[PDB]
Amino acid sequence: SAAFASDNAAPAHPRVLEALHHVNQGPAPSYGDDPVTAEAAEALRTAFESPGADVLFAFTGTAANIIALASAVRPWHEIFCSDVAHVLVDEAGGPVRLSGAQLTRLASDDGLISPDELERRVRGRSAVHHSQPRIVSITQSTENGRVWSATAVAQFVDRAHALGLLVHVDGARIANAVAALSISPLEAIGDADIVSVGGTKNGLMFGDAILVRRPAHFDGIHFVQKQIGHLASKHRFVAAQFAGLFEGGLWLRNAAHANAMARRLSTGLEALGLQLASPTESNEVFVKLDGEAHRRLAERYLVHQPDPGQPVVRFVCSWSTTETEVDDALAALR
Amino acid sequence: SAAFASDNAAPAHPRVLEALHHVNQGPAPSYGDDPVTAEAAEALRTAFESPGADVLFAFTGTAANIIALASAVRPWHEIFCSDVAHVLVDEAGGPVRLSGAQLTRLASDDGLISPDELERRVRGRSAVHHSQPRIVSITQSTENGRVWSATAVAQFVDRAHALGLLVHVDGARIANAVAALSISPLEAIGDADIVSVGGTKNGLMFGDAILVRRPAHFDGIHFVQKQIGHLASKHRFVAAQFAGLFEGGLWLRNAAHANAMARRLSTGLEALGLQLASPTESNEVFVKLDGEAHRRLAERYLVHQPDPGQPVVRFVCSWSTTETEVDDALAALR
Amino acid sequence: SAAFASDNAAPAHPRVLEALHHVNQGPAPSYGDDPVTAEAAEALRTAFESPGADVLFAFTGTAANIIALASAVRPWHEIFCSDVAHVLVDEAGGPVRLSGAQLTRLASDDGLISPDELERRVRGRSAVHHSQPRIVSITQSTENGRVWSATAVAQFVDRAHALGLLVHVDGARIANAVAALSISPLEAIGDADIVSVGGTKNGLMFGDAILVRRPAHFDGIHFVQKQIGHLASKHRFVAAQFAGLFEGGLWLRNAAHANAMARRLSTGLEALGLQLASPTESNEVFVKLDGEAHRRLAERYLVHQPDPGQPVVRFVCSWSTTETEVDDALAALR
Amino acid sequence: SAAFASDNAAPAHPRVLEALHHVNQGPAPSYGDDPVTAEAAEALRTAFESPGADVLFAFTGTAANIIALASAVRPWHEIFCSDVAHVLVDEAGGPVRLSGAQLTRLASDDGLISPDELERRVRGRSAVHHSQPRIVSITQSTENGRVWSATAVAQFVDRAHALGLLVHVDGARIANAVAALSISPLEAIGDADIVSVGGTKNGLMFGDAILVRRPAHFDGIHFVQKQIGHLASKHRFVAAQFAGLFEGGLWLRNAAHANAMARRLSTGLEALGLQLASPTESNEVFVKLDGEAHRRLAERYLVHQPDPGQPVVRFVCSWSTTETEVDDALAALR
Repeated sequence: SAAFASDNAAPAHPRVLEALHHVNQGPAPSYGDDPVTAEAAEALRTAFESPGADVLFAFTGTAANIIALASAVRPWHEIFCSDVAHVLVDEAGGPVRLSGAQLTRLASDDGLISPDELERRVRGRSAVHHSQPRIVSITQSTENGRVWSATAVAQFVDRAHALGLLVHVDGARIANAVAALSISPLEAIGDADIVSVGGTKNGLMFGDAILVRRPAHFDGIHFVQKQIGHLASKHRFVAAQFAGLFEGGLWLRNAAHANAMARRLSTGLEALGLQLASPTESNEVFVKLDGEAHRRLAERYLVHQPDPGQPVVRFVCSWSTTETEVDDALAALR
Repeated sequence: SAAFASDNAAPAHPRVLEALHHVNQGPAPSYGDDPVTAEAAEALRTAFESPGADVLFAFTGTAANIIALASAVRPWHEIFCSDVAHVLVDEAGGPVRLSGAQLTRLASDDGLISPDELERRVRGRSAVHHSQPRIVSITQSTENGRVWSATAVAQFVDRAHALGLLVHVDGARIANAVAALSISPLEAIGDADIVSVGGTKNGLMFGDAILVRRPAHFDGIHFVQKQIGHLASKHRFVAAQFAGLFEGGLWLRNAAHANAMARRLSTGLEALGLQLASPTESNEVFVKLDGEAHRRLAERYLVHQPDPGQPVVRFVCSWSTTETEVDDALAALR
Repeated sequence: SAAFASDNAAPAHPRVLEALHHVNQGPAPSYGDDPVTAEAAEALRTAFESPGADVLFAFTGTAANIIALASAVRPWHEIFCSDVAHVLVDEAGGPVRLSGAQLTRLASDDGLISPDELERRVRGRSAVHHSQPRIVSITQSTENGRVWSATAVAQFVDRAHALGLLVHVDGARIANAVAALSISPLEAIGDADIVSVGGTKNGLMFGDAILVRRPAHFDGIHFVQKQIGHLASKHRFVAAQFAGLFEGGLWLRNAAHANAMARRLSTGLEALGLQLASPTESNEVFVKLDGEAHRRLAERYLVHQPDPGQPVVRFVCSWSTTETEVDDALAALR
Repeated sequence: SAAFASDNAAPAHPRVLEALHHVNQGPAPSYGDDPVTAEAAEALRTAFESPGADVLFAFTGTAANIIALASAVRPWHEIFCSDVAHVLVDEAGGPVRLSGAQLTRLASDDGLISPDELERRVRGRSAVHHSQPRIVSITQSTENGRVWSATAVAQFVDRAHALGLLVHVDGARIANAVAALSISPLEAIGDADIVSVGGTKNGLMFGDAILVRRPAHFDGIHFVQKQIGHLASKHRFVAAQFAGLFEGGLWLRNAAHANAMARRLSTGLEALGLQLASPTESNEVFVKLDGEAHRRLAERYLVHQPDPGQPVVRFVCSWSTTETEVDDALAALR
């Protein structure tokens, strides 16, 4: 079963399909010049309290990240990210291929990067022989299931800005961080210049948006989107998914349920005597499992081992995860 | 009204939305490792009588073309296309950016390229100082609304193959060519090596497939797809659309209706005394209209002028175009 | 014999070797941070009466062209050139690979492009779906041995600027144009924004400079130079070559001699009854030769056939070409 | 004074100028189709006891590295290097920009990488979502002035080969490693697949070669060289430099002298009570200096500080360094 393989193993929320049906009549001008796209863009700007932002819509989170970062840099610039960042490990090098720029990893505590580590790797890089530090990407919630605190994300973004850098937030799971912290979306991303806003993992069929809070720094981003095939002609159907998910606060209720199920699973794993590899602050559970328990669990449940050198497996819960599924996975581990 | 702006102005066929609902239950392994993807791939292999083909699915036709062409070449190779090709004029240079290779236009008659024109531009290019001819892209039906005959597409592909070149077919509107010619899909592509198979324009919500008839020549195509963000995690939803549209020949009924409405419009405007710029062989009608007549028509219908140096406007008919819409367009053109 | 293969088949001028010896003592700060580089940069600025220009030095004419054009554009821009341009046909697509941008050929008369042809191919290209016209490259003297007149080059540059475009001049053979026209270097380039200044073909050992007349439009050009390996550590030796060749106008005397030998050859060929393919306005002679005569000439002289479909061969004369070599070639053609 | 800024601050050896003069007569076929290029290539193959190798010549060491690595990979592959590698820190990201591939740093001891560290970072990287490990670059002697022992380089290359990876050696200072170890050049590179062979730093004017020991793995390398402007038309002059430097062991005498001066300087610094940051095994001396002493030395000697966060400065000795220069630097530090 793929019930815990990823939150992208989940189906789509019925309200998303309903939104697709609602816009499925009559002709519509293509490529985003339609009222549904305008409505969805305004919904995202309002949610993040960023009335001056531009909003683009891509089909995957990989695409959202590549478009944001490649529009931020020239090839002789330098991009920074954590040592567990999706852009670094799970996009087959897409960001580097499109940007032409080096992607420099930073030591992190489960994705949480110290401002001092960034400062150390940016210092003294002004010669023509050096890639030029330009933008740092962080992830919220992180790829190891942690959440940046309101204070920590504000301090990191402010410190990066003081160094003359831009900040990108990979919010493929931003809804899970917002629900976990009970703060505003804007507080959860901390004055970032650009944000990949995840939809796919939170109940869409597909779709990951780009909130460009400071458009002056990303000139040409719409051309970059076009050049990699992510400007949809039938754009009403990507936009309608976001409208349906954000209608009435549904997106944060979806993420809160995913988080609650992850908490149930994590508590159950600890009750079995197992050790968490990372604290369950979001909708992802990382647990230490020996080889045979892993292979026995794998006969019933598909789970990811993010690091081949560490006996740690990952469970991910979604908007559609049930208490019965959690308890059945735990029974499988016993 | 956008009723004739493009076939991508049309909504999605009801069977497509039904297919989305049918696969929207339970968790599913992601990134194409699911039975619906396997079913859709087999539907495409069967339609094109290509049992040895691999099948990939991208979100747009631009993406399909970029993935096919960039996977065929190294940066020092040379790609050829017609002087009206979508890859040349309407993808913001995406194919060139991703492949790293020069894209060389060939003189054509409404997209129909002579084999001799290709051969002339391929001759004598073997020195280290020259981009190395590798693949030619043709479009079926063409961007100017013409269809390559079965004989013509076979001679062109045969000439390219005799010269050692690969052939890509941009079949964004392959269903319209097949319906117009009443030949098999394989006959309509003439032994080509790779084909972008259009879905969006023929009634899907999103989705354009890549039929790789000779996989040995496109090593790494799956990495190219991943690197530009076109490997969907919830792949069951792109696949379900293709399975539904190809079930029982629906795709060709959609295209036949679009072609028939184009016939009604084309013959009707000729009856008005207006003149065609190109023969209506598919679902696109190109009509000579001066600037003032165009501005008067633009008050009721959005239509594109593909060439700013030519007083020619384009109407496109779709699976959902009605006789009432065609006749109202004729009343506006009168 | 390679006497007429190219002007880059010639040796290096004695003054160039003397200049290399002159700077070959003691340690010197690297990467251009030395007085010889400053002296050479000033010599080039003075020759082209461009006191506000920046000057870079690269190792080949291909490199000079790539650095200039790639620094001018983003990947979604569009570069224009003539249908015989070196950047198009003889750099294995280097400019396209490094810039990421489409290179669009323009019909020309032996490299001389009409302003109207540029204007036609730039019109109406403002949509997100289109590569964005940015810079046109012309060649002076052209790859077919013609010279842009002072009036023609000024008018072409003025039209390109009125269209919002930049202009690059590939002056791999700028010295020959200047000597042929008896005008100033600045008049021969017509207020262009960036110029590749040829040294190699006019008697250097290696070296081709970039005169950046409007640096604001080429931000990052020094990083582009560094990134492709064309920032010499021992920069005193590239600079010394240029200083020696330009001292006292030697560069123009070298080119005038090359042009005079080309005229001797061209008129002698016409006296033999042969027909020129292009008028000999510079140091290159293009002559029609049947297959029979060509395969003979090839046993005694290496000559280039630029177009495989046309019975045309090219002779190139250099600063070191002698009247005896010219007359012996003419005697071989009897 | 630039006496210790770098070995590329040194002038050119007299034998190099003699070689340039010797080949400077008559016309010569261009782009490497001359006997001097053949002679130089044979000299390099003989020095490295690699009769099956192909040999290319570029103008800089940055270019040599970029051409070797970019020809080894497709964009979805992964390149590895040490955390102090020139390709990583001092080429403005050129290798990444050309290859399109991620460049992954490995923890090292002054550039000496443990085989286990490579193996750890290569493990489990087979999914479509991952950059695909392909080639590791090591440097000999290293950027921190250390030499790989014969045993260590052989074990590292064998370990890499068993993992299915290629090995590139940046031998910008290979002559210094060979002289320090008193082993053969081939033993000093340990069966590597491709080697950048430094000439510039060992007394040439310009020029750094590529020894392609296994050409089957670098298909298209000559096109890559052409595309970044590093195929010299007047190729006889780069080839003549290499032939002159390698005749009769001159290159190793130059390197042995540079190493001897580095030893004099290093022993002198230790005698002053100063502390080395790295052991002086080659021609580079890395010494800890507090701010006061560094500021006084910088008024008198130009020296590099490789890490802005460490109070460590670098002296480099060359073929032309004299005992007087070393002793005066030591006296200045007093």
